[PDB]
Amino acid sequence: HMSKAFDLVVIGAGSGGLEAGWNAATLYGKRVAVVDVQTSHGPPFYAALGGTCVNVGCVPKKLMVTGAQYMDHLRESAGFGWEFDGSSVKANWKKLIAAKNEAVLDINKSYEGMFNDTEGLDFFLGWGSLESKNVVVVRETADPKSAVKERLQADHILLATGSWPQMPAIPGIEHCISSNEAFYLPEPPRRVLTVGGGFISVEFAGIFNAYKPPGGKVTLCYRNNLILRGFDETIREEVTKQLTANGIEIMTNENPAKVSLNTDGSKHVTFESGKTLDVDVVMMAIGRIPRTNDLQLGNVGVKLTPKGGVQVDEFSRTNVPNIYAIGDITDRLMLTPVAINEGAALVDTVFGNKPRKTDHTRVASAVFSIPPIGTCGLIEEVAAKEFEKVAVYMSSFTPLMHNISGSKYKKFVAKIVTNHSDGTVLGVHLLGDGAPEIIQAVGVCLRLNAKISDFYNTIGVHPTSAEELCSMRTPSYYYVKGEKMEKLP
Amino acid sequence: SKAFDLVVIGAGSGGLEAGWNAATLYGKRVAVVDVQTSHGPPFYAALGGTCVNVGCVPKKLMVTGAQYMDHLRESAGFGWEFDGSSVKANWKKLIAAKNEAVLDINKSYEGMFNDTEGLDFFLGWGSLESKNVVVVRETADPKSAVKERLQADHILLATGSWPQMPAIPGIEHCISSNEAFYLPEPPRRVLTVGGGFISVEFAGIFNAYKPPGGKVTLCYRNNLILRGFDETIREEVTKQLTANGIEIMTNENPAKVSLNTDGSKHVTFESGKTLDVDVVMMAIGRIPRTNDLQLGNVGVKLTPKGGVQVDEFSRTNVPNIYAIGDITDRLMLTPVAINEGAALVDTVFGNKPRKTDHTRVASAVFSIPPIGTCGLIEEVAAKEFEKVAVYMSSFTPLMHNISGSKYKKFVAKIVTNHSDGTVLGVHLLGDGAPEIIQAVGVCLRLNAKISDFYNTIGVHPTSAEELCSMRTPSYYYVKGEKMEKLP
Ligand SMILES: Cc1cc2nc3c(=O)[nH]c(=O)nc-3n(C[C@H](O)[C@H](O)[C@H](O)COP(=O)(O)OP(=O)(O)OC[C@H]3O[C@@H](n4cnc5c(N)ncnc54)[C@H](O)[C@@H]3O)c2cc1C
Ligand SMILES: Cc1cc2nc3c(=O)[nH]c(=O)nc-3n(C[C@H](O)[C@H](O)[C@H](O)COP(=O)(O)OP(=O)(O)OC[C@H]3O[C@@H](n4cnc5c(N)ncnc54)[C@H](O)[C@@H]3O)c2cc1C
Ligand SMILES: CN1CCN(C(=O)Nc2ccccc2)CC1
Ligand SMILES: CN1CCN(C(=O)Nc2ccccc2)CC1
Ligand SMILES: [Br-]
Ligand SMILES: [Br-]
Ligand SMILES: [Br-]
Ligand SMILES: [Br-]
Repeated sequence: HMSKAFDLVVIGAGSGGLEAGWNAATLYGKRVAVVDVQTSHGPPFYAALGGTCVNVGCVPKKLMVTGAQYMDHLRESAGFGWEFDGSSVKANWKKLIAAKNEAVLDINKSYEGMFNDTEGLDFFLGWGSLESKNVVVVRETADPKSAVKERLQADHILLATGSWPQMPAIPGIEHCISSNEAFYLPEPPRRVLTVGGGFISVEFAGIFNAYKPPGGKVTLCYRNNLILRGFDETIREEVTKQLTANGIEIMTNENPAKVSLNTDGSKHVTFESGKTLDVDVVMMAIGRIPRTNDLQLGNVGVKLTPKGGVQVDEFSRTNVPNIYAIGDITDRLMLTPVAINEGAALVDTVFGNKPRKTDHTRVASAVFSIPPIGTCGLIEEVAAKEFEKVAVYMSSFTPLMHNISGSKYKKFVAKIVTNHSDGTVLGVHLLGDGAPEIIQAVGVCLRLNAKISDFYNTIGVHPTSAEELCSMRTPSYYYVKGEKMEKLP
Repeated sequence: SKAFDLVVIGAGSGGLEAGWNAATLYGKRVAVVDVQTSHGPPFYAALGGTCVNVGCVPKKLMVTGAQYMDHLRESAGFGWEFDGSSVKANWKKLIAAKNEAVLDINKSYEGMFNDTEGLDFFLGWGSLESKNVVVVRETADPKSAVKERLQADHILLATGSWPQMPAIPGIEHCISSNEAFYLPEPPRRVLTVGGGFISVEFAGIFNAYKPPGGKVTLCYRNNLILRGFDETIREEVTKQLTANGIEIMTNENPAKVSLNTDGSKHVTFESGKTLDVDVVMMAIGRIPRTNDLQLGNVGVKLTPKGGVQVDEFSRTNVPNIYAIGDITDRLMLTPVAINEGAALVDTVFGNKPRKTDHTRVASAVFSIPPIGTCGLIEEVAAKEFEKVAVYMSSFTPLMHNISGSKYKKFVAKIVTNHSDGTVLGVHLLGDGAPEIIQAVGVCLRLNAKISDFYNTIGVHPTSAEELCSMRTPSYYYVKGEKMEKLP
């Protein structure tokens, strides 16, 4: 049996790796091999062909949040005249999980067929690692002593293996799960603790809250004072209130110290403070770390950053000339469309004689909390460090429909942050139904260097939430040399 | 007799914007006239305007209510179980909640008048007595009792529009959207007449709240509903309305309506076909509301179509008399009337002329599912530009393969000047489309090109990211003719 040779070998058939591989083969006629550890979703390795987003990430979690939203819809419908037997309502988690599994598997199968049909784009099943500057080895397991399935000669090598959940080293950590296992729970937990203040903890808190059996309770804990670091602070505070209003208990300034099993098999959590909580599931969502351990990067000398991700320049190049890295493995912005963009730019540069680097600024993104967040660009306290004068335009109100629905706690927040010296829009931050859909074209605006006057001159679409972005002409307040104040001096 | 800088006839979308801005931003003395202080019969529109009282605001609440018919059925695919036989749609509860919200807005505008210096409200019917005198009378009759005589340096006509009713035998047994907002019971069988957004939106409202055995029919005299919107979307919304149980009768037009002994209506179409319904709602158009203004007293000129004629700065032919909003018979949208009112006041009472831009105005249809659009449709672009490219994406979103509403294709189209990539129009059909389109309207004011969309990083997973995923045209227009490939 002989080794096979390629222009490009991609380790990791995920969001970025598949974009790079497909573009290299179909746009530029190169011979490409792509390596992944599993052909469809789930245990044992969870991620698989298609990547983390497709298998245990954006795609299934969005379907599950959509399912969770129906708890709100069913209740809110009564204000509009809908009547039905409320005591008959049940949330069948097994049906949700089965429908999600079938959708993800359909995507898996379609990716499998792309490889069969596409000239110069081949898929190899196994664990990829670096043997030398121009040889990728594919083994049966992540153990470098496991059997060799293939050796792939490569002129160019792309590392795109993504990330993995981080688990804290506390006694009893073996009684806990991550988001990977959450996607496959046989039954919805009656009592669950989600640990972490980031988007995965918050999103799963919403999902469990809707599907919990009778008498259930969802608790989210976070070790610092206010969840969702990195997002607009008004929105951080409001999401906390609206989660609380829908029955989720938020424990800030708390952190698990150990976990043990009660005699009935439930989990007994003791926090560093000495508080205790009995739950049926502990889901850790305290961060994700780049997946570099299994690549054997020492064999070729690829440098990692202090944080632990592959060091890259603006063109995704490592310190080894023909070896590149994109996506979560670079430990920067961990978003699927950023990995895809980096992959396309890399391939245009290397094989297309059209150099291009990814712009990591002004990236629009969302949190599918209930209600959701959409954001693009800088938060005001960051802007205040860079610009002498910052203006903040802010509208916050319960929309009229939620005065009828009964969910009066659902305040919509729209904020625009500007460089007041010239009006340029530095960031836009939204909380409320539709926010992830509204924010997409906002990203186009910011890439075109829109000013606040460009928004205000635009005629609103009425009645919408989005029109609030086009009706703000006077700052709510300012930052002058870093200092917050209602008026300029 | 009382003296004012500005007298506004019509306390509506544009008239309230103009009056409030004149008083608070320019310190002027302002009087505003309307015929009713709160919503509903007998005059329907009132303080706040058509949008507030019998327009955008209440109809959006009722469309939201109607969407729950879809949400309840679609929840099942995501594991929600309940007793489907127990579901019923209480129209009376919907109407009462709508009435309370509108009334709250009416009261809010009252207090705005009580709280604002130099801004006064007068109840009654305004007309032009002379070039600088506005008379307020008890009724629309120009011989009813005078209540006020208002002299004005400047007069603003802002009386809006009114439903058009065809001259057919039995038209008196039909209603318009005005009465639809106040029906005591949801009609079991209803015919909505017209192909425009009001007919389409009410068809979806009635379809969700109809009692058992009910049926909604929409008829339209030409071949395809929603003229002026993107053709792909006109066809798809036809298909998706049909998929939800609405009967679309194209190339049909009522010729007469008669009374049945049980109180229902017998409609006879020009083709000879007949249909018995409980309610016939006419939504074939709205026309400028000019008859009660006595424009003959001063000589304000109308267009052949019946709008008050204006220049780009909303000026009539009579100096110091202006017109904005639906009475000018242009774009009949609330945000446009607001923009015109503010531009007018900035011009007259400030030192910077401003004119409203009527191009690239984003708008929506709250059909189920809804439409969002901004800018030119491809056949209008093809007449103005030598080379037009159309970028098209149309698919059923993954969630609706699970929900069971597989008919709900999302449609996204981008129309460009292919000579330089400039985006000329964007057209959307699907959940969230009115919200997605708003910032697209900002993009078109930054001369966005298709590559500006495609080079922007998407937000995933959303429907909106489709707008940033389209690189290659689906087809073209060259010198006005449609073709798949360039020549
Ligand atoms: C729960 C969750 C929700 C998320 N939601 C969103 C969202 O809504 N929006 C968003 O933009 N992002 C979201 N993300 C992030 C998104 O999933 C990642 O940013 C994106 O998938 C990273 O792409 P990538 O190409 O770096 O790697 P991935 O898509 O992770 O692909 C890496 C692949 O490498 C394979 N692999 C690993 N090691 C090896 C090896 N040695 N040999 C061969 N193959 C290997 C893995 O099996 C995997 O398939 C979410 C993530 C999670 C965990
Ligand atoms: C069913 C329906 C739905 C709509 N939905 C939308 C939508 O979703 N979005 C949108 O943008 N637009 C919508 N519109 C259009 C919108 O309502 C109008 O464009 C807007 O209200 C017109 O503003 P205006 O200032 O011209 O007049 P209006 O807001 O109509 O106000 C005119 C006022 O003048 C008063 N008046 C009339 N004659 C006299 C007189 N002689 N003396 C004193 N007062 C008088 C009337 O009582 C009324 O209050 C809708 C319209 C309808 C009918
Ligand atoms: C221009 N916008 C209009 C909407 N809006 C509100 O204040 N709305 C509102 C609705 C119901 C109760 C309270 C407030 C913000 C400004
Ligand atoms: C970039 N987009 C992604 C979405 N998309 C689809 O076709 N969606 C789809 C729907 C159901 C099953 C499979 C795919 C168009 C292209
Ligand atoms: Br279950
Ligand atoms: Br401005
Ligand atoms: Br018609
Ligand atoms: Br037609």
